[PDB]
Amino acid sequence: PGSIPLIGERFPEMEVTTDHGVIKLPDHYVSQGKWFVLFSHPADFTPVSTTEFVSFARRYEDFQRLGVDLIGLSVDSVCSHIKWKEWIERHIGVRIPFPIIADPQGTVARRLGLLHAESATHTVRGVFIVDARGVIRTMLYYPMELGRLVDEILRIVKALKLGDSLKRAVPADWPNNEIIGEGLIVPPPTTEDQARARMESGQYRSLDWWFSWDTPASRDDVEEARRYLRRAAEKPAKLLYEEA
Amino acid sequence: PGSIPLIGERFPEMEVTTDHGVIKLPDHYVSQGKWFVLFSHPADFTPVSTTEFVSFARRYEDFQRLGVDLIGLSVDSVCSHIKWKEWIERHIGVRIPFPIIADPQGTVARRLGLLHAESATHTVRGVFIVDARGVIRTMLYYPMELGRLVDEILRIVKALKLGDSLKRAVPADWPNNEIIGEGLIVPPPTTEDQARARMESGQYRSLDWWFSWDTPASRDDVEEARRYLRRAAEKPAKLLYEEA
Amino acid sequence: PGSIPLIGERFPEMEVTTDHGVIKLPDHYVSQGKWFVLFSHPADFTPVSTTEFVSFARRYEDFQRLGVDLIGLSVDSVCSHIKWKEWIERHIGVRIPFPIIADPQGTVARRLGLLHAESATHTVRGVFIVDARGVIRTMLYYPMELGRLVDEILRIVKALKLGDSLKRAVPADWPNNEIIGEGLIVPPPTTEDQARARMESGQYRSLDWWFSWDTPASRDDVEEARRYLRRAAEKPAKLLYEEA
Amino acid sequence: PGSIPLIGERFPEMEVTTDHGVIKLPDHYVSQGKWFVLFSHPADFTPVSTTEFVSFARRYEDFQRLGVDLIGLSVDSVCSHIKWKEWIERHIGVRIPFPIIADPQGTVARRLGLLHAESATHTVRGVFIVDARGVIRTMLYYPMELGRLVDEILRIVKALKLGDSLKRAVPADWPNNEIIGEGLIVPPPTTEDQARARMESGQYRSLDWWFSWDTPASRDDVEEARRYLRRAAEKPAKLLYEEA
Amino acid sequence: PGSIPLIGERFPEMEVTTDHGVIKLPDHYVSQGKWFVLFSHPADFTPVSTTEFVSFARRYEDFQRLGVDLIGLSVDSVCSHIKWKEWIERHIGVRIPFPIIADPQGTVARRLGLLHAESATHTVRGVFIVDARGVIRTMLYYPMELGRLVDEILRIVKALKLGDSLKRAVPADWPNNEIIGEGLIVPPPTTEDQARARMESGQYRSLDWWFSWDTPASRDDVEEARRYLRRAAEKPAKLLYEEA
Amino acid sequence: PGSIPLIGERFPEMEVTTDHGVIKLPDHYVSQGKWFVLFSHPADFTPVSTTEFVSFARRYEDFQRLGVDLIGLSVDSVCSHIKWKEWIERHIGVRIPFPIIADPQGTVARRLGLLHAESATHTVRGVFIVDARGVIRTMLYYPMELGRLVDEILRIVKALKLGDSLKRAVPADWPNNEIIGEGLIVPPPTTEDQARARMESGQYRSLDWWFSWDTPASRDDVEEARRYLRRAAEKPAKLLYEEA
Amino acid sequence: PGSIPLIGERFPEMEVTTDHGVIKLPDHYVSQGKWFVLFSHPADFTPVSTTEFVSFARRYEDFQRLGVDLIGLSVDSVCSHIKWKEWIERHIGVRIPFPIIADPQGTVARRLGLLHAESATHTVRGVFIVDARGVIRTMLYYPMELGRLVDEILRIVKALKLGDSLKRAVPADWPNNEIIGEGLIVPPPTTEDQARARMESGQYRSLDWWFSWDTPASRDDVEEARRYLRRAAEKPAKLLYEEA
Ligand SMILES: CC(=O)c1ccc2ccccc2c1
Ligand SMILES: CC(=O)c1ccc2ccccc2c1
Ligand SMILES: CC(=O)c1ccc2ccccc2c1
Ligand SMILES: CC(=O)c1ccc2ccccc2c1
Ligand SMILES: CC(=O)c1ccc2ccccc2c1
Ligand SMILES: CC(=O)c1ccc2ccccc2c1
Ligand SMILES: CC(=O)c1ccc2ccccc2c1
Repeated sequence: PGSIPLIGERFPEMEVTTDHGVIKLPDHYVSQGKWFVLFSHPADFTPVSTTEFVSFARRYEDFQRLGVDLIGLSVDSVCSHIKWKEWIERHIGVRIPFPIIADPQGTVARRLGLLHAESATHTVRGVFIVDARGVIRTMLYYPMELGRLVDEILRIVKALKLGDSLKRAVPADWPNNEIIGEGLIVPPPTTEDQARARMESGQYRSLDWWFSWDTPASRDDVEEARRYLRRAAEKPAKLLYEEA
Repeated sequence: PGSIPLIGERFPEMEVTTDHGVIKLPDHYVSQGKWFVLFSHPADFTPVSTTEFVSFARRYEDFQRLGVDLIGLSVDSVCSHIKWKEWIERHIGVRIPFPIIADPQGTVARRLGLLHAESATHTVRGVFIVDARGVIRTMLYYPMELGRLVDEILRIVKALKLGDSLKRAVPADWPNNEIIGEGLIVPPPTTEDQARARMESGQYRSLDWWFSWDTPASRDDVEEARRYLRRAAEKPAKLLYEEA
Repeated sequence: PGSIPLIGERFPEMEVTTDHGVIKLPDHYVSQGKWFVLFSHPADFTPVSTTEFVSFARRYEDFQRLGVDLIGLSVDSVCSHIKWKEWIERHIGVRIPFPIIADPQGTVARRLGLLHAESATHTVRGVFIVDARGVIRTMLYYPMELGRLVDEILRIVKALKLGDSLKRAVPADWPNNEIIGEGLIVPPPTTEDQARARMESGQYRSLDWWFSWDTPASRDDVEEARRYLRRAAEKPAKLLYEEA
Repeated sequence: PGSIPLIGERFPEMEVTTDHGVIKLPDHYVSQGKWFVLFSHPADFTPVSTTEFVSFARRYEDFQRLGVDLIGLSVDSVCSHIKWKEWIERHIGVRIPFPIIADPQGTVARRLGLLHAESATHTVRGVFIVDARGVIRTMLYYPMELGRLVDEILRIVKALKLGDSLKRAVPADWPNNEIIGEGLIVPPPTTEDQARARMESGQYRSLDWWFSWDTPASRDDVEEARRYLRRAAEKPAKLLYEEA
Repeated sequence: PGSIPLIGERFPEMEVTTDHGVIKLPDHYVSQGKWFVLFSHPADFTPVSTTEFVSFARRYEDFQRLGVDLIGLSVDSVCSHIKWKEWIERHIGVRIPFPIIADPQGTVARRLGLLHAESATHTVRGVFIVDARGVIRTMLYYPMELGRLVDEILRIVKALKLGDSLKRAVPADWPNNEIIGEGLIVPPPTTEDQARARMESGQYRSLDWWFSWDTPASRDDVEEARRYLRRAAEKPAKLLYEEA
Repeated sequence: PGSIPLIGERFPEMEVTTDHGVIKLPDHYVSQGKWFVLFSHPADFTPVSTTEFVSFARRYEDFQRLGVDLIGLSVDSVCSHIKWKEWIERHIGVRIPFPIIADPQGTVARRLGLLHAESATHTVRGVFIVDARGVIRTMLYYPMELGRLVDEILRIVKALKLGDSLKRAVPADWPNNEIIGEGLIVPPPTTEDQARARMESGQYRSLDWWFSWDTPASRDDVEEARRYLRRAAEKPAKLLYEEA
Repeated sequence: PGSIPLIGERFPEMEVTTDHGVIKLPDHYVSQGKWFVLFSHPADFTPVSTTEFVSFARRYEDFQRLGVDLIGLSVDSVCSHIKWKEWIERHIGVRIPFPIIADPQGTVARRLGLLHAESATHTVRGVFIVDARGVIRTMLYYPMELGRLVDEILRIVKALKLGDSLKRAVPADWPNNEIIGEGLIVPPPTTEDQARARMESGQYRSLDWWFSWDTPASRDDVEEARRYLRRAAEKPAKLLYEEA
């Protein structure tokens, strides 16, 4: 069994050695007003890991649009990271522009609970989504044998940033929720007086005093988020292996 | 500042009280050859949680077709669970056919690391995907303010089952991987002799001795996986709040 | 076994979440010059608990006359508390006006020793009677299977406030004591000189130097206390189940 | 700062010295197939305590008829116990037929949590109701300044024996509950399947699937319990101090 | 076994509850320049203990002339103490004028090692002779079955007070020592130089350098002490049980 | 500070070295059906200690009549014991016939609590009265400055053996008790049934059910006990310092 | 085993009770510029111990001439010490002029490791040779059965004082060493340079760079030490038992 930092906590204060140099987490991103997604992979020159790095690199523009930086993590050293990045550029034609943490003694990995029973020595496929205040907002642990759906990582940061700016909770499968579609949920009342006040308001569509929603998201916000999902659902036009 | 069970561990032995009665995890499901998705929600009669239960309930037959059972969890008691289910059936027209664990002293929540800094008293939106051997395969921690993408939970269980069956690793964004499309990855060589023998046998398409793949997934398996992501990407024709 | 606060101790300082808001105990009631009865029930949408909530609600005016506020407690959450109150108002015609604490991790339950061996997860039927100084004056532990006699809780607070205001101890079964009727007892001498001064004085009816009494309670005080017990002994005029 | 034994626990094994001899609790009463009420008082030759011993002795036949015995407890020694009983018989005309525990080192007091903050040295007015299996069923803690309502101890024991024999829970204020009067509650369903089958049985009057009741108590058992509360409510015809 | 305070130690600082009120030991006596005898008995309304209280009461003036107060101790409460004193004055015609400590939790009993193996719950017949500086000078432990010789307690305090004021040690059986009669012992030399100087002074009757004595006690001092032993030896003219 | 063994406990098993040889306590005396008085003195060739050794020696026949052996104790060695015994025989004309324990490391002294605050290195004037079963019956602690009353030690053993043989308790100042003279007390009733049975038989003189006595002692028992006290009270015929 | 103070350590600070009064070691002797020989014996009025005391007493002037005081030690008390000195003066005709420590709880014994397996209760024949700075210079432990050679104790202090004043080491059997006779050894070089600088000087007789000596002791110094050994070797002309 293992130990983790938690949703709602500040990302633990640490210096990390990356292939772009030493950076301090979370302060390096906080000071820039930037969210970051820190993710891990078992080892360099591994095939599922390579496909994830290519997926992330291809979506890099979508992340920069949301004010989100990316940072990778494996127990491999900076030299392996750089040779691996060179290999991907040369054989796949995709430059990886974001840093990768070298975690040789698994100092960062043990702090983030990235070592699971599947490997004593290599991190699983962890994801920490950290907001511009350096707070952990979402944590995912995918295994060695299964690649992530990177479009879901985009949907999560887009939905979270929306939730924060409009003061709303996001329904299941947004923006295609099967009850309220692209509707966003008003935080429910926490007192009986508040409940009564809302159900006399008439200000929101309601199924009950605890279930109110409106549609305050721009058409652009809704279609941006839906575009992530359509990309994930779409059979690719040209497979990159053909031209490699 | 919390501790979780880990991918590759057995789901911890525990007797739990559900609105369907008392069961032993993971035995109850192992003895049936079933996988199970244990997920949690903060409290009954909450709006994001309600949208997630309807979402799971609409996908119930998809889960059942894969041999996956569902079981929810909150700190609310069985009588609340049943009253909440009655409300959903009555007001939304959707029956919740799967059990919900009652965890009032947070005994299960603490074992599974479901209590994060966002609330000392209520569980975040955890997901534990457990195979028919009772082994944790994947763990997701979504926060109070953000509903899950239930189609990604279907893609995860479908891809892991395919990977176990076909002895393959699954590329990022499968079945729409940008490098190899619906291709599955051969576990890479672990020795130099194996590396040489792989590259000499010419038995698979390859970018290097560590990156080989084939297309062994049935057309039905691929299309079922694409169907989950197409549903995720499409706005439903009619929203359930309209006939509510 | 387990642990409890004790008669004569200050109610433990604690912030609690109720369906009326967050309040500090006992400060919230001290600061209003009010006694409070804190009571617990196992779970929302339980029948004995429902009968007790209705009994307390019917007696709300009687507690208000004594400057006593009511606060309930169960491990269920506030949304369950509010839905349960709405069910009682709709189906029995009785509005519950007093707050209910939500104690999902049993934090308040353990502090007040409300978790007995009958249930690891749900509180028994505890009663804490607390005066306007925040001092615990009386504690009752009724089990899952037995509802409380709420008229005895009225008699307890009425007789305690009478004792406080007249400097008197209250005999068994007051105001219908089989020795002295509605009489109240003078605190006995604690020294041989006090015992002699008392037997020389002739100020009180006495059976001995340690058993003196008088009748300093108003007929209003006596008859109000007797009314509580006559209501407990009275077959009700119309059963609330009929009116539904 | 105190530690109590708990409802549902076996009364703790102990040898006690009484003014009737040495006995083992709860074995002495279990062996006779008896329930017992253990109750405490601060000291011999105290006036509220005397009024309570007289109340219990007056009700002794009522306890005996229920298969219930009484045992007292203070920190005073056996010779003081016998002198006090003699004083009560001589001066009030009432024989105390049941034993009193002598607990001079507070060993029994500390085991049962009978030392509260009102007195470091002297027991409050504790009540332990123990069944014929030796299991604690109810616990009451009255203070120094307030006598018990002994008719409520009779109602507690009668209602418990009825609930145990009829497999029913007992409503608030039974047998005068304002919702169902002298009706007794069917323990609610613990599963959705039990809840459907119960609603579909039409076997019982119901307000909901979790609130069902019938009237299986004999007229005699109901009238026995109403008798206790009528005695509590009525001013005695003559007071024992008058003929003293 | 068990522990005790020791000769030469200060009587331990403690607040005690007596039938005359609350007092601090040893300060209450120290502040008056009075010695005290603290003594204990197992329980009120015991026959040997009654004989000893009557013996002490008969000797009260004799103690008073030495500037020695008396204070008793049992584990019974002050109300038992006062009832017992009343019984002695009524039935034996003797008033007990000195306080008795009430020690119901054995707090004082455990501090002074008065709980011996004869009873786990009741003090043996302890005696603590404490001077006006609050220092324990002598300790006696009589058992349950054997009354004290109170005249020996007077001889101890008289002999100690003479030893103190005349700077002398007191021989065996003083004032009727078989070797030197009413003589008192010069404390022996502690050096060879002191030993030679004592023997070269011829100031004292001596049997050796270590055994010197004189007769510095007044005739009044010696006769007071002979009177205590005379009274112990002579049968009383009139037994008190005659006119019961 | 300070620990001791206790009345009612077996004298602690120990081998001691005496000026008569090595002996096991208490087995050496138990084996012969003898009681023993163990007493201590600070040091050999001390004046008060010398007077007490002569007092005990003069009373040796009186101890032997009762079946009681004497054994002394100090921290001085065997050779010093024998040289001190010789000095007493030579200078006072009195043989000391009983053994003295040598306790140079304070092994026996620490076990019996004979090291009080008056001296860290020398034993106070302890007295342990041990019966033929090896049970400690009475313990006295006299200080450095005050010699014992040896006649009181005879009266204690006599009165104890009499209590044991006649199944009686011994009143204060026996056999010159101011209430009942040479009467011995019947151990009081411990139950109400025994108290009633006693007060009915009229078998004894009674002041109450707890205070019964008779006069079962032989005139020899009474007069031998009084003779010890008359000896304590009598001015000696000729002082032993005279013939020296 | 056991535990000692060591050569080169300061003698442990302690206040000891002697037959000359209380003194502080080593301060009492350091403050006078005097060495001291502390020596132990098992018990007073033992024959080997007596012979050793007479041997020291005969050599008292030889010790004084060196500025060496003597002090004995047994577990016996000061009164025994003084009586034993009286016996020696009267029966042997020898005065013991030096103090003896009284150590009845073995406090000093345990500190100086004087309690060996030969006796748990009495010291062996310890010798502590302490210089005028309070430093332990030599330690001898003779057993119960073997008296010391007191002339070797004189030889040790004389040779140490010569070594100290002349900056020399003392050869085996000095002043009759078989290699260098009354020669004293120059402390050897501790470095290569010093070794060379020694052999380059003709300053001293040498067998090697590490074995240099001269004859710096005065004839009187040598003759003093020879006289101690000549006394050791010679049978005394008159044995003290004869004129005793
Ligand atoms: C090439 C490389 O990754 C690397 C990184 C850190 C090192 C630290 C110490 C020594 C060699 C290293 C090589
Ligand atoms: C109705 C309900 O949720 C429930 C669940 C568990 C319980 C355990 C003990 C007592 C009452 C309970 C009620
Ligand atoms: C609706 C409800 O009972 C409730 C109360 C408190 C909560 C705190 C955090 C998250 C959800 C909550 C739901
Ligand atoms: C009758 C009474 O109070 C009593 C009971 C037991 C005892 C045991 C030992 C000594 C005295 C006792 C007195
Ligand atoms: C008079 C008496 O024994 C007494 C002493 C202390 C008490 C403390 C609390 C309650 C009653 C008490 C009675
Ligand atoms: C003479 C004396 O007191 C004595 C007694 C016993 C001993 C045992 C061991 C060593 C010395 C002893 C001296
Ligand atoms: C006479 C003697 O050696 C001696 C030594 C020390 C003492 C300490 C306390 C009491 C008496 C003592 C006698």
